[PDB]
Amino acid sequence: CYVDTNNDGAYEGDELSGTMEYKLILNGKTLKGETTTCAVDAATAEKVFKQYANDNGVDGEWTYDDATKTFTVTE
Repeated sequence: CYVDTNNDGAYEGDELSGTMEYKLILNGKTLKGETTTCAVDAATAEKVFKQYANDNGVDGEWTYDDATKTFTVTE
């Protein structure tokens, strides 16, 4: 997965360094949904995932499977 830093939906240069796609799943009683995000490093995506769950205001059991680079939040 590639990520562009120009927002031109086109990969060219460092944008072709190699990114990582992750599936962010939020399981909440009041907030339930799913999504996906790509980042250069799981570190960046992590902060994105943590920011996402926080944006939902849902917190509980956080579980991630590197087998599919997917995170699920159980409230």
